[PDB]
Amino acid sequence: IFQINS
Amino acid sequence: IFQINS
Amino acid sequence: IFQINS
Amino acid sequence: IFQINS
Amino acid sequence: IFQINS
Amino acid sequence: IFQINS
Amino acid sequence: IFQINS
Amino acid sequence: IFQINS
Amino acid sequence: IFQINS
Amino acid sequence: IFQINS
Repeated sequence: IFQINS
Repeated sequence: IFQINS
Repeated sequence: IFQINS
Repeated sequence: IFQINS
Repeated sequence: IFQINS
Repeated sequence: IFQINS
Repeated sequence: IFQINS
Repeated sequence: IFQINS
Repeated sequence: IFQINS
Repeated sequence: IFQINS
């Protein structure tokens, strides 16, 4: 599980 | 579990 | 579990 | 468990 | 458990 | 510039 | 400039 | 400049 | 400049 | 300048 908000 | 908000 | 807010 | 707010 | 607020 | 290796 | 190796 | 090796 | 090795 | 080795 790998999650990014940018 | 890897989570980033930027 | 690795979590960052930036 | 590794947590950072910056 | 490693926690930082900066 | 946004770069990811996974 | 945002860079991640995972 | 934001850089992470994981 | 924000740098992390983990 | 914010630097962490873990």
